[PDB]
Amino acid sequence: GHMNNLARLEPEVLSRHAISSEQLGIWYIQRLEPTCSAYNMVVAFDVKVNQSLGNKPIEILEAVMHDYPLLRVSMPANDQGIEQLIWDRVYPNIIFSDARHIEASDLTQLVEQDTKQPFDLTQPPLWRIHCYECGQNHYVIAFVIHHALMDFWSIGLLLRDVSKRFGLVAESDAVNGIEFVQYADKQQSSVIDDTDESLIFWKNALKHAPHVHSIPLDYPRPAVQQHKGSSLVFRVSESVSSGLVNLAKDYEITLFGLVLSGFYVLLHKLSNENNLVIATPVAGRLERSLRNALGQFVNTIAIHMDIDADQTLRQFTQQVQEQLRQSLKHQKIAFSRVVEAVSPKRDGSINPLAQIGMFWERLGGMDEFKELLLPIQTPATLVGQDLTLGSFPVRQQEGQLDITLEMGGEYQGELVGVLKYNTDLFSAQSAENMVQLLQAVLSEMVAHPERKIVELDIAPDYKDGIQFEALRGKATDYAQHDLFAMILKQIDERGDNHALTSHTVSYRELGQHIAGIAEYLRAHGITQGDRVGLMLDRTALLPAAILGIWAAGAAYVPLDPNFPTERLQNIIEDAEPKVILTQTELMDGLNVSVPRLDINQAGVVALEQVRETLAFGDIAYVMYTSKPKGVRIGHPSIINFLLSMNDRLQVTTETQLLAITTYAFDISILELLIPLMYGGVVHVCPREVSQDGIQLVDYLNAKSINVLQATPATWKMLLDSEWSGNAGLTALCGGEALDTILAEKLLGKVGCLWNVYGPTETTVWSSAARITDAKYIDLGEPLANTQLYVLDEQQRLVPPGVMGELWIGGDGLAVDYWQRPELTDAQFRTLPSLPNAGRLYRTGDKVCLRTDGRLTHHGRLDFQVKIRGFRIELGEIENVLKQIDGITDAVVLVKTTGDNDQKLVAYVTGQELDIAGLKKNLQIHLPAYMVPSAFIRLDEFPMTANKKLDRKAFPEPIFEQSNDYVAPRDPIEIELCTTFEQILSVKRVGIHDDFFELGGHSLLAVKLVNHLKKAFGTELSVALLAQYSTVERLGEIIRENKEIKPSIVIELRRGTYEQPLWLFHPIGGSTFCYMELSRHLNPNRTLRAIQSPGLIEADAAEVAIEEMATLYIAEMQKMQPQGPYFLGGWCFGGAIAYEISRQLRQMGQQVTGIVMIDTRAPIPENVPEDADDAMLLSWFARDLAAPYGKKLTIPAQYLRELSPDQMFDHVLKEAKAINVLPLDADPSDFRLYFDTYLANGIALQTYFPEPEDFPILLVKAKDEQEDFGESLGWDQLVKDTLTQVDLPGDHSSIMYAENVVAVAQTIDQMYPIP
Ligand SMILES: CCCCCCCCCCCCCC(=O)OC[C@H](COP(=O)(O)OCC[N+](C)(C)C)OC(=O)CCCCCCCCCCCCC
Ligand SMILES: [K+]
Repeated sequence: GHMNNLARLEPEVLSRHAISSEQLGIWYIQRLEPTCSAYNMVVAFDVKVNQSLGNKPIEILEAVMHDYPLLRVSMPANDQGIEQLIWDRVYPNIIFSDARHIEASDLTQLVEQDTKQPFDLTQPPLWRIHCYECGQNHYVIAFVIHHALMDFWSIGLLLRDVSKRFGLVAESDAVNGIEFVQYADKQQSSVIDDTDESLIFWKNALKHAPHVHSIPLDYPRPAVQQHKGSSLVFRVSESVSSGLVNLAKDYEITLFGLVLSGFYVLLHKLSNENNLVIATPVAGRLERSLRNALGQFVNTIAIHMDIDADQTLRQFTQQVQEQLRQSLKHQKIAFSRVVEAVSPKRDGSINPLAQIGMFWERLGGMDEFKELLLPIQTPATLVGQDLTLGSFPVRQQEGQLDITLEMGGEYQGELVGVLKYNTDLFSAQSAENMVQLLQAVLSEMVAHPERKIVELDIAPDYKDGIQFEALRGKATDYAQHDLFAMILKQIDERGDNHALTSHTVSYRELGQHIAGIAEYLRAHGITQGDRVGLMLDRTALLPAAILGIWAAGAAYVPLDPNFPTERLQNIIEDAEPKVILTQTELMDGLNVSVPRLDINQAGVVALEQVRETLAFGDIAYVMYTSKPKGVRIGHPSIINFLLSMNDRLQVTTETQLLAITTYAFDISILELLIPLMYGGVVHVCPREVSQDGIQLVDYLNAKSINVLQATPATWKMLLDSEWSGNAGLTALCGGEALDTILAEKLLGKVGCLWNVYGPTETTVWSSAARITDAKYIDLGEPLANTQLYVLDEQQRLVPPGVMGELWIGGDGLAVDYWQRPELTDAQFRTLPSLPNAGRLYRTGDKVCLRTDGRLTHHGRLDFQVKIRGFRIELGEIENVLKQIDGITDAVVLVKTTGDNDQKLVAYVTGQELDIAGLKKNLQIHLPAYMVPSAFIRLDEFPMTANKKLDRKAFPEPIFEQSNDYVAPRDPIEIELCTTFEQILSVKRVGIHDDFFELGGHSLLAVKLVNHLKKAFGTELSVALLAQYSTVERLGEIIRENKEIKPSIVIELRRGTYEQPLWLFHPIGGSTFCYMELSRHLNPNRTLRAIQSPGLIEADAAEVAIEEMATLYIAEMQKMQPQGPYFLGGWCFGGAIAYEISRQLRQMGQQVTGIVMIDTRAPIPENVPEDADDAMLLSWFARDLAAPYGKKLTIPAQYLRELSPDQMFDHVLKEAKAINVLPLDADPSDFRLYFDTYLANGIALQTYFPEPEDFPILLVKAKDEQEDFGESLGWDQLVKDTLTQVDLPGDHSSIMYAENVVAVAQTIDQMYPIP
């Protein structure tokens, strides 16, 4: 409309060509994900014009389109592959918008969103021009060209030429816009045999490559790649930029080589992996003939480096330059051909073989355009008589890979780069971080050339000896406070108010018990520093026992009496306690050589009589943890902890806390004490109540609780017990990781949620996160006088975004491990690399220092998250499983198998589950590499005594080592199997064989899908095949569409001989029985088989053989109009063939011969006995299973006891139970098959042809028990022209693999073909 002067008159195709291998990969990706814009190349300009421009843009447009045939190309697909068509003319797609009213920021965004509109590569043109008016005579013009059509080198050729036509540059080399076709067509003649030296090179270079890199992501990887990306432009300082150039000269290497080396070093530091792959596009125009040619010539190569951290940067840089040099020798091999040869596991979440890229592009002979083509704004212009070009930067080609580094440009001394990153994996903050780290590697390279890759520290120099200021907790005097005095004050003040709920104990009464228990212990030998075993039931005496023991100056050792006796004995022996303080009932419980004291015998004593006596000792307790380790905790740590916790909890008089945690778990310390410090109430929860969800829901609703701390296990128990929630309740969750699912459930049930963390060695908790949103979970903020550090294996502070060991410093630290000084000395140290951080504790926990400043937990360095060369985030798998309806919990582990091989196992619990159903679900929701190899149902996940998941105690999995051959079960699976077989050249394909594992690859998938579209009458995508890639899975998808219309002809083999062999269905109406036969027939003979229409449309089965034959003959004459004909059938198929022959004579066609395999002649003697409906079903059930070598025996007598509907359900259910029908077959499906069966029966029952001679081969199953005569009765129909051959097998088994080979041979020897 801004462009009336064109008119659309309708185009014709000039010529048809092949696409190149360099085009195939891009093309494929665009079909695979049609909303993809990642390959939309965009060059854009500010354009200011003078009036003398006139009509030149349209005139020049028309001239260019005419001169360069490439610009008139489309790339449609057929079943023989992918083509390029040159159209005689294309209507240009030129969009023109008013942008006078739009702010600059917004205008950029507009143009970015406009140019990302996707192309359909099958419909021309494959390029667009987007125009925007910005003011009078002032425009922005953006040219968009899909990379499947041409590369950037081509852009420059085109840019320079069109600029000359416009009067902007003085001269331009001639451009060839027709050579791309010759190139592609010649390439189609070439072979590239599996024996090619270049192909072998790549096959070896990438054999040990990991499936995926192990760079920590900010988000979980989506199951199917969406090609969303973003871009971060950076600049290298002029200092370093110069250094790099000089450092390049100080080696053999190129500048490209140097920066690539820097990039590997970077990814090595970020992932701590030695095996890294980086993709690098090459220009691809080695022949001088191709320098001026438009087209897509760029080829990806994958460089897999094995990093040796011991190498110096000099040495390693040289190592890369050399592997680069060798690799460029073999660059002729297309990336798609390399992926075909290496044959990695196809996975829709990642680009195959490489997910990291580096492009280094500098065009030559484009000096005038240098600054215009940079990714930054520049005031430089190109001024012509009629117009003026200026910069206009546009984000473009985003989301090709996980990460792409783009370099090559320079401005005012500084190298200019663009880091492109996938925004479903990385945050903007992480991109910024990667750039800052690259900056660092490059700097450290020029400054210290000889430094070893391990010795190299990329980390920022941290200012006040910490990674983030958040990681240092508030400095306070809390550790110098007096816990006892605080509690005494509350006793003196709170008086007769409640303190403990078992009957209720007042604060005054509590003080009396403290005193009486302290005096009991003193009076019986307990002195300051002694260790006192504590073996109690959860009563109100429990808090009092703790404080009593403390007041006598002793430390307690928790001996929870519900724990197993062997465990308690091991503690007794290591701790060597002075006495065991227990209760009456338990005095004889353990046979131990240690004095016992009954706490009930302790008097009650007025506090005023023994307060002069009472004072805490140095050590508060020895808490045992998994050989037994006793962690000795001092009272300064405890009070530091408690006070720190109070800042967050603000405990008051109205506080009512439900204590549920065993006192043999240190976290119980918080539950049993902190309300007593402030005048509130401790509800000591009986153990039987806290292990029963319904009983705990009732205790909660009753006692008006407002603080509850518990491990996830307990919280899960509560939510799974229909708990109503409390909006005034403050919840604490600790001991194990908090998953997002539990978090959201909790957030809607409680008023405040803390995720809280810390090893026993740094006193209960050490960090704490106020969780407000389930999407944002971390270890949170450090407590008072606590410092968190994330270290590597050399104990240096890691860079942000990197994983390491969490070390903890400050006032929380334990005194030691009880009488284990060497262990104590190794786990509690000061470090030279942190000389001001004091004593620190080594947690053995794996933690990530986020770019955010947050810490996330991945914990326990000792566990192998490492699989086939990469690492897994097990919890992401666990989250997807928990989101299934039915599933209640899930745990995923890595286990070892056979050789040095690792596999994933998923354990699940729930009220109602389907295991195969799980596999299917995760496959569509997870990246392929995160889908478990085994699924095990459990009733109850094994717990520890602390109430944590006991991962060591899950039963070991027994992995399937192979997948069972299963034959296709209905017409849909028969058609897919034959199609898989035929297209892959695999003899026999089972419904669980994977297309790509069987040797299939991306081009084949395009061919396959285009065939399936024709065969079924519907639209399928390569996306559907990628994700449903077994016959079973794809068959379920196709089966869902009730509007599919299969042909009744299935082509089992396309041969090279003129005459096909036609095969006709037996009684059941299906072609299944000819598949195995077809595998052994001479492959040069076309074979076609005909199923009954009855199998696809209701009531469509013919009931008269005469009518059946006419119908089929018409179907035959569409593919083979004239004879001679060649016909055959197994069983009843033979009889159809006979009648078809009889009719072909009548119309003058000749019959070459008939193949009849154990066909009972159509004569009265051979008609089956009369059957009632039950018997017919019983027969049908049997004849359903026999083609698969299975007996299915449903006695007629059993069926007669049921209603007719029950009958059909019973047979359907049974047939499924032995896998001769699909599980998703419904009763109506079953009616089609039974009705077809009945129809053929009636047809048989009414067919009695007069004798007629045809040339016949009758193959008789010689082991068939049932007597039908020497010739199955054919001696009464055929006189002179019948040849008989007796072969092993019975009426069914003659067609099974073992016996059917001899049948094929007989057919081939009787009816030879040249
Ligand atoms: C993919 C390869 C294709 C190569 C084709 C060559 C480029 C041809 C430019 C096509 C743009 C034509 C669209 C167009 O008509 O734009 C309209 C504007 C304003 O026109 P309008 O306001 O309609 O003027 C009417 C004047 N009247 C009534 C008195 C006749 O007029 C303009 O804004 C014209 C701006 C021209 C910018 C030329 C820039 C040259 C470098 C291009 C290099 C790109 C190759 C990669
Ligand atoms: K620019």
